[PDB]
Amino acid sequence: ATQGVFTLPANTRFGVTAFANSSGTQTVNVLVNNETAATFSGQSTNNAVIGTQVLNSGSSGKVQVQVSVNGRPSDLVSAQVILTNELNFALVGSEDGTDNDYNDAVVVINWPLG
Ligand SMILES: *C(=O)C[C@@H]1O[C@@H](C)[C@@H](O)[C@@H](O)[C@@H]1O
Ligand SMILES: [Ca+2]
Ligand SMILES: [Ca+2]
Ligand SMILES: [Ca+2]
Repeated sequence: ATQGVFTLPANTRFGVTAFANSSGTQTVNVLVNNETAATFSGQSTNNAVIGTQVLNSGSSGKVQVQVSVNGRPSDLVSAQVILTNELNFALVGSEDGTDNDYNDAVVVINWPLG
């Protein structure tokens, strides 16, 4: 199934943060309405924040996270969880190799902000 695609409420500010846990340099692309809105790049094996940003979901609300290592797309796992009908997390994991720990780039999207 498709992973890393989320429908946010339109015209809403949201946070996106990426962590790295891999010897491979992680490239995280955040697409809003099918157009690239942010790009994070970095290497860490100790969960370092490789990028954090505030974005707007625009009129479509469609947010897509893509992860590539060595120009090859990582395998993604994702879900969205809502707490007290109000607090939203869109969660992405990714695997760039064979050990299947799926933490190589971890991406957290959260809203609302402010
Ligand atoms: C490369 O060795 C594979 C890669 O990096 C490792 C340090 C480990 O984090 C593994 O999960 C990742 O796929
Ligand atoms: Ca891995
Ligand atoms: Ca890893
Ligand atoms: Ca608040």
